[PDB]
Amino acid sequence: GHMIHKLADVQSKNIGSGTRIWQFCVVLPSAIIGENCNICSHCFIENDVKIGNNVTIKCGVQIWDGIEIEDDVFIGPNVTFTNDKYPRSKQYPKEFSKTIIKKGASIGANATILPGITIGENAMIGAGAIVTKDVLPHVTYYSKI
Amino acid sequence: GHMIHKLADVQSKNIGSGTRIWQFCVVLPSAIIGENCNICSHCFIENDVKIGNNVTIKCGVQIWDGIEIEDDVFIGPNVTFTNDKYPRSKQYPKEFSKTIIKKGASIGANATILPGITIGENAMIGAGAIVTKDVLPHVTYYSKI
Amino acid sequence: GHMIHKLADVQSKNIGSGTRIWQFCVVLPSAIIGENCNICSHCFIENDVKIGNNVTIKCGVQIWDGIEIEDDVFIGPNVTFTNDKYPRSKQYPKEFSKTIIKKGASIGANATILPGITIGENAMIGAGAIVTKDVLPHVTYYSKI
Ligand SMILES: CC(C)(COP(=O)(O)OP(=O)(O)OC[C@H]1O[C@@H](n2cnc3c(N)ncnc32)[C@H](O)[C@@H]1OP(=O)(O)O)[C@@H](O)C(=O)NCCC(=O)NCCSO
Ligand SMILES: CC(C)(COP(=O)(O)OP(=O)(O)OC[C@H]1O[C@@H](n2cnc3c(N)ncnc32)[C@H](O)[C@@H]1OP(=O)(O)O)[C@@H](O)C(=O)NCCC(=O)NCCSO
Ligand SMILES: CC(C)(COP(=O)(O)OP(=O)(O)OC[C@H]1O[C@@H](n2cnc3c(N)ncnc32)[C@H](O)[C@@H]1OP(=O)(O)O)[C@@H](O)C(=O)NCCC(=O)NCCSO
Ligand SMILES: Cc1cn([C@H]2C[C@H](O)[C@@H](COP(=O)(O)OP(=O)(O)O[C@H]3O[C@H](C)[C@H](O)[C@H](N)[C@H]3O)O2)c(=O)[nH]c1=O
Ligand SMILES: Cc1cn([C@H]2C[C@H](O)[C@@H](COP(=O)(O)OP(=O)(O)O[C@H]3O[C@H](C)[C@H](O)[C@H](N)[C@H]3O)O2)c(=O)[nH]c1=O
Ligand SMILES: Cc1cn([C@H]2C[C@H](O)[C@@H](COP(=O)(O)OP(=O)(O)O[C@H]3O[C@H](C)[C@H](O)[C@H](N)[C@H]3O)O2)c(=O)[nH]c1=O
Ligand code: NA
Repeated sequence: GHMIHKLADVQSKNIGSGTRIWQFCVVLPSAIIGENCNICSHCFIENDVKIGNNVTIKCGVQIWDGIEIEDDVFIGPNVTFTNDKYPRSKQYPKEFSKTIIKKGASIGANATILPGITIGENAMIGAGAIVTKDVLPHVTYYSKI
Repeated sequence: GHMIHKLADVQSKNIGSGTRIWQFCVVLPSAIIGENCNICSHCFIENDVKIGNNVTIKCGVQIWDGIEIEDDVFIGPNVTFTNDKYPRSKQYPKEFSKTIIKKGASIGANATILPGITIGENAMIGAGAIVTKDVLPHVTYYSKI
Repeated sequence: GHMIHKLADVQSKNIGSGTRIWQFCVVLPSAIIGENCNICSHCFIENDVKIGNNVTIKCGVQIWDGIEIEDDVFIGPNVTFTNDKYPRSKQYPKEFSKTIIKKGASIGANATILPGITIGENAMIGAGAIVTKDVLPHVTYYSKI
């Protein structure tokens, strides 16, 4: 079985064994979430979303349509994803940009990921980074101060 | 009519037709929100706040006292506004700084807007930018890495 | 007495007189919170956490295990703390890194604080800063654009 907090709104049935979804989360019906994930408080997870096994999503994260998270990924608190490069209110793209966070990668707290980004297997993104280009597998990337 | 989610705390009656306010939002009594807005999950909207028509506010945004959003604005997820330049706990300003986001402007995800800022009509703020100065109409501004 | 909003999940009994905890907050049982604090909507406060008196925590803040906030601190909205320098999903540190925010300090909106950080008494952190090193008492630090 899986644990959905009474104070979460989880509409998806596609949730693996051992997954925990905490207070004040929203998960829309088509989201797929694997086994032994931890979806911490105050997250939003849209429809066209795939999340693998053993994924940690810390508080305050939104996973939009077009985002895939592979197995063993860590997403730090308040990490921000995007799916529209030139957003204008009520101008809906024909297709959302796809982001994929590959197996074992980690995204530091409060990082911002631009649309269409690939972060490679076991990469490490520094806290507060802005990721405007793909990050190669096993690379440590941060936005220098 | 307008749609207020049962899991939102909306205290304002000043909400235009076609507006949607989603889960875990707080809207205080004096907030004014126009028609056909989308206030996504996990937002906070204070009292001395004016929001126009056709405004998109993505998840995780707080709109403080002193902030005005004009029509057709897009506010990306986790965009942060401010109204106190030198904040000290329990030292309440006599007047909050005013921010105005002008018609059709778009603010990228996880941008930070300092107090007293004007963002001009149809401007585009890059994801993760820090906006310390006014942005002219139709200008694309981002914080270079 | 103290004020816990009906839409908060506060599990701690260790809350001082005059403290307000607002909608959609989570506070875990061992958290200690002093007198006359304001914990604004959408915050998360873990177990191994000490918060002093007269502390303002604006919306969207998570205070992790290992974080201490002293008296009279201001924490701006969406300020992000961290306690694990090299996070990997399901790889739990033997010890979390400790952060201490010293008396009267202020952290600007949407700042990111790396693990193990001391911010000195009455320091001022700019909105959107990334704090990778200790900040001396009374110093104004921001990440230049
Ligand atoms: C990026 C990193 C992994 C790198 O650590 P590291 O490789 O040991 O780098 P380092 O040796 O500490 O620092 C090297 C330099 O980069 C800077 N730096 C490190 N992290 C940075 C960041 N996130 N942004 C900007 N600069 C950074 C340091 O200030 C240092 O600068 P100087 O050489 O000028 O002193 C780490 O700092 C980090 O950001 N970790 C993520 C923490 C996090 O978000 N955890 C998840 C939340 S808690 O579970
Ligand atoms: C700012 C921008 C509109 C600009 O796109 P653009 O004008 O096509 O710029 P670009 O040609 O992609 O990039 C030009 C340079 O600026 C950099 N850049 C682009 N966006 C940046 C940002 N947000 N912060 C820092 N640098 C940025 C690129 O890395 C590139 O650098 P090099 O020239 O060194 O390669 C876009 O990158 C962006 O930030 N969009 C907002 C996305 C968003 O937040 N959407 C809302 C959430 S989803 O609805
Ligand atoms: C850091 C500061 C306290 C400094 O204000 P200040 O010392 O008067 O600096 P300033 O004179 O305005 O600006 C000096 C320079 O630093 C830059 N700057 C100021 N704040 C900055 C920030 N947060 N990040 C990057 N640059 C910043 C300015 O752009 C200016 O650059 P130029 O000299 O190139 O013009 C203020 O800008 C700030 O960040 N305040 C926090 C606001 C906040 O988060 N409030 C809490 C939420 S509302 O309660
Ligand atoms: C009890 C409870 C937990 N949670 C979430 C947030 C807690 O931080 C988290 C605890 O679960 P866990 O021990 O499996 O922690 P993880 O979420 O796996 O994160 C910890 O371990 C990582 C390796 C990193 O070091 C990270 N910084 C840590 O927080 O679960 C809620 O959101 N609400 C709750 O009520
Ligand atoms: C069903 C539901 C929706 N919502 C919010 C968040 C969803 O992303 C949003 C969907 O409404 P919508 O289709 O009108 O989307 P918008 O909010 O208008 O944003 C989309 O379109 C923009 C032009 C940009 O491309 C943006 N990146 C997109 O997300 O509504 C909730 O918060 N909770 C919910 O339960
Ligand atoms: C009524 C209500 C208030 N609150 C929180 C958020 C409101 O901003 C806050 C109001 O309490 P307060 O007047 O004691 O304000 P503070 O939280 O102390 O912050 C204000 O004063 C500071 C010195 C800075 O200038 C800051 N920018 C201001 O917002 O309480 C909720 O989260 N939900 C609510 O329903
Ligand atoms: Na943020």
